[PDB]
Amino acid sequence: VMSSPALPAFLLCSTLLVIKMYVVAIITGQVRLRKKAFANPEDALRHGGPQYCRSDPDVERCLRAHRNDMETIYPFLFLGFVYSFLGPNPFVAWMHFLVFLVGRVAHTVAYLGKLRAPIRSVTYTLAQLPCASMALQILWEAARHL
Amino acid sequence: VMSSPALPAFLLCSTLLVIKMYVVAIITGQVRLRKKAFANPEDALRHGGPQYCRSDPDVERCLRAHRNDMETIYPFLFLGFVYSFLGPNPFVAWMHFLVFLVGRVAHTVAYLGKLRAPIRSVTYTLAQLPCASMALQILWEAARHL
Amino acid sequence: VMSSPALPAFLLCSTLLVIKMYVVAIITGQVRLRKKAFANPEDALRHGGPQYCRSDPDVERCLRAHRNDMETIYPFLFLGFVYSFLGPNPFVAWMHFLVFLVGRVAHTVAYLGKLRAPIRSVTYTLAQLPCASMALQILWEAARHL
Ligand SMILES: Fc1cccc(Cl)c1-c1nc(Br)c(-c2ccc(C#Cc3ccc(C(F)(F)F)cc3)nc2)[nH]1
Ligand SMILES: Fc1cccc(Cl)c1-c1nc(Br)c(-c2ccc(C#Cc3ccc(C(F)(F)F)cc3)nc2)[nH]1
Ligand SMILES: Fc1cccc(Cl)c1-c1nc(Br)c(-c2ccc(C#Cc3ccc(C(F)(F)F)cc3)nc2)[nH]1
Ligand SMILES: CCCCCCCCO[C@@H]1O[C@H](CO)[C@@H](O)[C@H](O)[C@H]1O
Ligand SMILES: CCCCCCCCO[C@@H]1O[C@H](CO)[C@@H](O)[C@H](O)[C@H]1O
Ligand SMILES: CCCCCCCCO[C@@H]1O[C@H](CO)[C@@H](O)[C@H](O)[C@H]1O
Ligand SMILES: CCCCCCCCO[C@@H]1O[C@H](CO)[C@@H](O)[C@H](O)[C@H]1O
Ligand SMILES: CCCCCCCCO[C@@H]1O[C@H](CO)[C@@H](O)[C@H](O)[C@H]1O
Ligand SMILES: CCCCCCCCO[C@@H]1O[C@H](CO)[C@@H](O)[C@H](O)[C@H]1O
Ligand SMILES: N[C@@H](CCC(=O)N[C@@H](CS)C(=O)NCC(=O)O)C(=O)O
Ligand SMILES: N[C@@H](CCC(=O)N[C@@H](CS)C(=O)NCC(=O)O)C(=O)O
Ligand SMILES: N[C@@H](CCC(=O)N[C@@H](CS)C(=O)NCC(=O)O)C(=O)O
Repeated sequence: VMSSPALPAFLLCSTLLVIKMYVVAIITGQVRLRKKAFANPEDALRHGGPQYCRSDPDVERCLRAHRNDMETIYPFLFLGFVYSFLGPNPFVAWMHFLVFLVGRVAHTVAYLGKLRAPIRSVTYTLAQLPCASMALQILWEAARHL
Repeated sequence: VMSSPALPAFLLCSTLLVIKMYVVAIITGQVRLRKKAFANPEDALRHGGPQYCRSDPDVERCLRAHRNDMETIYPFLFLGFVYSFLGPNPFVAWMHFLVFLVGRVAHTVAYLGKLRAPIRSVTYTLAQLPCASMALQILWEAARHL
Repeated sequence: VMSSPALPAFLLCSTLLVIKMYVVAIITGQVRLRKKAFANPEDALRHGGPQYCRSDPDVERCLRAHRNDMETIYPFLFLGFVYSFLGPNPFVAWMHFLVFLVGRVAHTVAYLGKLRAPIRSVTYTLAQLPCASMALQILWEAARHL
């Protein structure tokens, strides 16, 4: 973990976000059980009958939050890892990772909590900023080593 | 690949799981063709007419299996890679990777094979256990190097 | 970035593809706004009323393109990174990465541009070829170091 000064901070933030995604998955299952809304007939028959194989708006919302996480957190896992080895200023790197972590946690809260628009959208944009920044820096480093 | 004793086992299991995901993608395409159920009008017109731009329960099932793979296998690719470099006991590491591999292969079999509930759900939980374990260990390593 | 001769080319192609995914996300948002088709009631109420919480075929198409990217580009991020450290011929490695990059950019153009079938499908197959190749090579390297 000491292979570069920014790496521990990256690994802390990334792993917290992976755990946060696992939390969303758990919540999704709990909502399916509570609302009796299952995607598979075999699940529905286990949990009350075939009429419970149905969509539910809260379940769909959970799925959207989880999908948005996959669209954003997964690229961060790649970009942040690579960026950690490019010798960025440690404090600047810390700020990139912290902005992403705070933005993404806020995003899930805003999504699952049904907060008014554009609160969720703002948190999405906020978290994308450090990702865009890291992507550009990686582009320059890669291009210049060709 | 010899940069840490656990790494070869990790790379074997991870790559098999990526290949397994590719298999799911291939199956999905085959089901679309067999059931004549396409997501795009251009595809439908190529394969029999506009009435074949339609949903199908078997196609939707394939998509759910593939999505669940992305929700679980992708985090494993990150966590298992990092975990491999934290000097875990080689046999303990092997068991983490093997439980994930077996659990995930079983999950796809249970999903696509339409096995009774909660067989699929149990395999999901089983495979998440080593991921949770690795995530916590990474958290501790990262936090302590801050 | 100089830890292996193929790594800079990999990092260039991967980061361009991550940026390309961000472009798809931006396009998706623009289409939602233009077509007034939102997934969340809170979004719809901010942007004209509850009747705009609705599906739209162009939005759904954008989501499919983005999902297919996650199904293919994310595994490439893993496979290409590992493959870069296995000492492949630099030119051969370059060709693997370039075929994937060109295939995937073409895929998004074919998908969002609604090009006739099977143009999109061909680009998908084309880009999967270097991924399959890298996966097999990693399997052999991992297996032989067990
Ligand atoms: F585009 C959409 C498609 C579908 C559904 C919705 Cl709800 C929308 C949507 N409506 C609005 Br109004 C926004 C919006 C509004 C504002 C910002 C920012 C921002 C931002 C500005 C500055 C910073 C900072 F602090 F870094 F400088 C951060 C975020 N993002 C997004 N998005
Ligand atoms: F929650 C849901 C939401 C939607 C649809 C469904 Cl079908 C469900 C659902 N119904 C049941 Br009953 C389960 C369930 C039941 C059991 C276990 C375990 C487990 C487990 C226990 C011990 C181990 C071991 F071996 F490591 F100790 C492994 C797995 N997981 C899940 N899930
Ligand atoms: F299977 C489907 C399911 C759902 C919807 C659709 Cl639209 C389809 C589908 N219909 C056709 Br016809 C194809 C198709 C046709 C051709 C190739 C290739 C290829 C290929 C061959 C050689 C190379 C090369 F250059 F490397 F040698 C590359 C790609 N892929 C796919 N796919
Ligand atoms: C990491 C996971 C974060 C979970 C945050 C969940 C926030 C839920 O918050 C709740 O949401 C409800 C709407 O769903 C509202 O009715 C409640 O007022 C609100 O407290
Ligand atoms: C909303 C889209 C705006 C793009 C986000 C701004 C990203 C800024 O990113 C910056 O780019 C500079 C030039 O490449 C680099 O020198 C900096 O290191 C980098 O932080
Ligand atoms: C890695 C990919 C694993 C593919 C496992 C496919 C298991 C399919 O198995 C089949 O499923 C059918 C229901 O779909 C059942 O009707 C059949 O009895 C069963 O044999
Ligand atoms: C279903 C949710 C239960 C969580 C899964 C159990 C994970 C146990 O994981 C364990 O955690 C310990 C304390 O952090 C560590 O010392 C061990 O190395 C680790 O294996
Ligand atoms: C990286 C992102 C690539 C974006 C490529 C967008 C291609 C859009 O291309 C447009 O598509 C329309 C159908 O949607 C057609 O009607 C137009 O003829 C075509 O120019
Ligand atoms: C459409 C499915 C066809 C599979 C794609 C072909 C992948 C070829 O991949 C090749 O495999 C050889 C044997 O493992 C290796 O020696 C080569 O290094 C590798 O490039
Ligand atoms: N797949 C996204 C692409 C754009 C995006 O990520 N938008 C942000 C800001 S509005 C978001 O929070 N989307 C909600 C979601 O993905 O469900 C979508 O459909 O909205
Ligand atoms: N996205 C998941 C979140 C929870 C989850 O992954 N559940 C496991 C155990 S029930 C599963 O196999 N889900 C089936 C699926 O994702 O389609 C869901 O909708 O179920
Ligand atoms: N999830 C895919 C699995 C197979 C696949 O990726 N097919 C390619 C070639 S036809 C594709 O472009 N799919 C379009 C899509 O994923 O929406 C699907 O439903 O089609």
